[PDB]
Amino acid sequence: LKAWHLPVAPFIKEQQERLMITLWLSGDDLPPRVTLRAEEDNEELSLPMHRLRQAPHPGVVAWRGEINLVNGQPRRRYSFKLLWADRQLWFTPQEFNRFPPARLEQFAVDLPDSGPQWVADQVFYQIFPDRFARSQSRTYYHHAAGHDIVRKAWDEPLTAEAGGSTFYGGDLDGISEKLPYLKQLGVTALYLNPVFVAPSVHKYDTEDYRRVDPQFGGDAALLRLRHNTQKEGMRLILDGVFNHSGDSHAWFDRHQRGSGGACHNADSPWRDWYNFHDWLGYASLPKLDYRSSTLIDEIYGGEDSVVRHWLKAPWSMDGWRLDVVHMLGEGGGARNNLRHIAGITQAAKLERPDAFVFGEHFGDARQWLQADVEDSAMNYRGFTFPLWGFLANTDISYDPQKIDAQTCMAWMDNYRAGLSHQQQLRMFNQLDSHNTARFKSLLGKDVARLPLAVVWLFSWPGVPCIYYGDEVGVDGNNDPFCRKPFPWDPALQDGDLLDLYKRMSKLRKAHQALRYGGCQVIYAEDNVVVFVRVYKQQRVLVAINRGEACEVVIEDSPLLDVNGWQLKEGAGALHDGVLTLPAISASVWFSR
Amino acid sequence: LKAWHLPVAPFIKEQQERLMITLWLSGDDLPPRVTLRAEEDNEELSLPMHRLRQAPHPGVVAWRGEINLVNGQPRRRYSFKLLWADRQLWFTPQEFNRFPPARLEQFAVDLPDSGPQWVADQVFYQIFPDRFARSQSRTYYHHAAGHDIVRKAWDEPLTAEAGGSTFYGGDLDGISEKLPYLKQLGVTALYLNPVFVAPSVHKYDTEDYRRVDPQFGGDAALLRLRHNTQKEGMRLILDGVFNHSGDSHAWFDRHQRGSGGACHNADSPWRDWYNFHDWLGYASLPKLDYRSSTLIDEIYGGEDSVVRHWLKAPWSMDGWRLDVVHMLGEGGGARNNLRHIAGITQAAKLERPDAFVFGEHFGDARQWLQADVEDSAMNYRGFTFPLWGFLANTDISYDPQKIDAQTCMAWMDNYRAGLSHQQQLRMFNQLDSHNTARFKSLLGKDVARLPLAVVWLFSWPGVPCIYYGDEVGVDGNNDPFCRKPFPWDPALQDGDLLDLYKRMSKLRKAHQALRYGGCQVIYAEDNVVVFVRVYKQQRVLVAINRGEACEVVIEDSPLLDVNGWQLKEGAGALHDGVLTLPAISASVWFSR
Repeated sequence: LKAWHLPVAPFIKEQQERLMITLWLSGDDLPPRVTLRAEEDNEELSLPMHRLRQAPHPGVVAWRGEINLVNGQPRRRYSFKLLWADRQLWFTPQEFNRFPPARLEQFAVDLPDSGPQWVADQVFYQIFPDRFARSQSRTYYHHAAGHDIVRKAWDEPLTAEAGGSTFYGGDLDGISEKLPYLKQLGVTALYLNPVFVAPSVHKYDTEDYRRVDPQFGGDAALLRLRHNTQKEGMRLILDGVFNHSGDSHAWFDRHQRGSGGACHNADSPWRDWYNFHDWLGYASLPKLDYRSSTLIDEIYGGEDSVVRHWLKAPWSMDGWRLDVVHMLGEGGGARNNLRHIAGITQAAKLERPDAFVFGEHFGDARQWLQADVEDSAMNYRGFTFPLWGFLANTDISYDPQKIDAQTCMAWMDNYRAGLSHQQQLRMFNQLDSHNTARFKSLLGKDVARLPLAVVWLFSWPGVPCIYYGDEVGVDGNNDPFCRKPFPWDPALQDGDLLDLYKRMSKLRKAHQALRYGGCQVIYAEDNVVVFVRVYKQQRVLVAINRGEACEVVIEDSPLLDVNGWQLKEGAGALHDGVLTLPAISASVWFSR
Repeated sequence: LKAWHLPVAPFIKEQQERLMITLWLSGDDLPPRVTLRAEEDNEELSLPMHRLRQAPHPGVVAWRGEINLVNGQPRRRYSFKLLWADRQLWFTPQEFNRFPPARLEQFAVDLPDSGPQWVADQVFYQIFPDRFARSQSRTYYHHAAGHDIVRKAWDEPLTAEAGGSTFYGGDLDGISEKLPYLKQLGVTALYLNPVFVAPSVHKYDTEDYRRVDPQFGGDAALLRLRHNTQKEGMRLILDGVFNHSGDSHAWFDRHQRGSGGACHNADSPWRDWYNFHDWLGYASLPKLDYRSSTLIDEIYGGEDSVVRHWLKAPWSMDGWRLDVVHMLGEGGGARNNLRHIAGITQAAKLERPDAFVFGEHFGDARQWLQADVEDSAMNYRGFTFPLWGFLANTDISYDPQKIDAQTCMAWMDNYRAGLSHQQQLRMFNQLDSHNTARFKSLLGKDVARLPLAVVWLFSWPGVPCIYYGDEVGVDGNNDPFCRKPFPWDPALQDGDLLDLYKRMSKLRKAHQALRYGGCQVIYAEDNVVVFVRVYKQQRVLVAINRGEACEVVIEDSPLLDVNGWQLKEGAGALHDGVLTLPAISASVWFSR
């Protein structure tokens, strides 16, 4: 028995106020009945399906039913109940199921889709401002550190000493001046590490949420960057650090810069915004207690709360990346975390309907996402760590990892199963960031697998994000060594890798299936993954081989039943259902 | 490689402000390291484990770590990360996992447990009042029906005609007078179908939430029932119907009994409590719109809201069973359903800390339960439907079902995995109710399997509930035929089945493991399920065989490493790791 369904055309079709669902079957003992199990206001429905007279592909039977769109919540969950005289069988995002699937792991499609529909069209670039680029025009005491800040020149090797107080001096006009490079790279969107006033070099120790830090060029340099990105048709996302403030913030004020700080005044106007508690034992980052209704008003509840402030004119940012999104809450811990993250997102959409709000989740984010308290997550669990395992033999803890393609794809498809198709397309996929080792370093001896990850990064459902300098081969161990200054000297740049990034953003820009398509894994065994993106009549086929050269047979699939295959990247070759794959390669084909 | 862990003594032990966790391993290639992966405020922790010098059982290595209880939310989630030089492996509630388990399918234990700790000690009995018993002392027009109500005598066969308007005349004093029978049966707790003023016989079409219906004996008969249950040390749960009112309710008033009803007055004081919408097309049950802040105040927000009213003196009920818990919400559908169900539960605990609030869930309730918006669910997905499938070859839709023991237990263990141990113990398990066919009828030709379900009902983690008359062999198809009058004539009673129920409540009352224990499935193949309940040093072993007689080998398990086994029910025999099981039997052993 075989089945196929993806939550996208040609399997679904919205028509007037109905959602038509089509299922494909093939095999020797087909169910005489099939029920469309679909949810309407959490109530499970048994919707009849009827056989289509016309076979869509050789040897394949189509069944068709409809969901009524006039009622029910926007998220349409559904799966397929196959019925014989004596037994049943479920068809799900995770293949066949002998017992009923989890309600929250069915196919799902958001109609109407109220999410940020622009995210799927983007290519994101993450910038640690101090380390990217100095503008052409181009010291104090760090109280949380034990010393004055250190200023190095752009060519000085990074060291472990005073990592959080060493400034190489990149700024926001330097990003503006580098916009032509980013457009050449294919970037359409920037995510910036924190830029607000804060004594550290990374600036997650926020002192003033209302003012850009002078060291990066100040308010005027951020306004300019907003003007220039808008002019280049580029999106801008700022780092939203709301779980905790900095201890030099006027609200807390460990160092007595004022007289009303909460750290040294039981009568402080902000005494209740704190607990007398931080972010895992770090005295420079006192945690904010969202039990206080005035704190809620200051961060998101109020009209000029911080979340909304940087979203309305003149700042008009396109959204927020939420630092430590999972621990934010009341009473010193995560109590009522979900409610508050929803509040933040809700306030953002109030100020800007298409605001993109996504959270940093190193863990399993499905509960946040499955309750719509945010649009997306930095997809470490659904994308990054599977690749660290399959390609790099390691994980978040730098514990060894021995997973084959079956496990890797079970892992990846299991995670997506909890997500609607619209959610899957705007998941924030990346290979590393300011918080991790450079993926290139993590490969160790298998660094030649790095182009494979780059191709995968652009073809797996979700929006891709480059950590600055990945494109030119920057490496380094974890924080502080993953924040090397960007090498603008092309002699210190991997030009081939740079061109791979450039072409992948071109493929993605060229082909709707890489931006809007469903995704069906087609072969996953040992060293070889093969999946296809699928959208209307177009198909994009992707074949990844992490090991020695090999040949792999590809059974006839009605998904792969096209005119022909145009090779667009990589050295693989497909002929008569035979994939010839060179060692350590990735290939992409379009359908003709 | 083998592993064992249950979220209960002897594997866990609370000590000062630490939660000690012990893992058992056995095999040829044991990991030299094991990490306790445990969550603290959603942040994943890697807690070292250390090998215990003393082997707990032959051939078995124990690892021990600790969770710090002083911080973090009350629900302590955790799993086990096994580490070799080159690879890792996860040990979970669902066995080994090659990729990381879902955060919400780890082991979990609520410390402190703020739930209703009495629920686990209970045996529940569900009564459809009109059909249970008439008190010794012992017609109008039904506007939603098309006719006057019909009154039949206790011996008249039930018919499909006017099912919702036919009254056999049972009342609440009749329950009071039958308390000795229920105590003899082993019942400690009653769940009553709706009793408030309503024209129908089932009374889910509520007309007045503040008054008991005269037909059942009125307010005074419910007060008496509250007095008598309290006197007998029995708990009382009323049916909470808050998704919708009745169309004869003063708020709606389809039949113009007043002048300010919302049905025929745009200016009605309750116009916004409705939508101009019901419960799936039924005109007698107009759905309540929880967008209205005054409605929220009337049902649960206010001090004398309905939810709280029947919980404070003189009514002092022990909680609420929530009818249609999954569809309640705003704007005519389920919008913001989770928030409102939490509000209901929250208001209940405000009035009574140990209030039991659980919802009728015919579907997958894990999202409600995993966010603590209710204490428990009528466990159709985790208990009832697995047994309808494995034992009765059918399901909610009366579609055929061909599942073996492997699938049945995968199904049951998968569902529990999403639930903490405390949640699992108070899940509301039953075999049928007013909304379903009688389980006895559902067995068709395999009715001899019925004692198997009864034993299972009392030994699977969760609180068991008898639908009135199941104990004496009542059968019948679905509504209206599942509401036969109870046969008090012992000549029309299955006395053997009655005695099976009586002994099972005795076993459960006798043995802590049947009320507080973990549960490990030990063998599950074809016709045979074998699981053990586990608590401190005691073990209760349960062996179910739905088919012909057979023998089954039971590998040595350190869980089954006890002095000896005392057979307490059934005709099975265990000797030298050999289970001899008679056809269509269930057996229970205690450890000596």
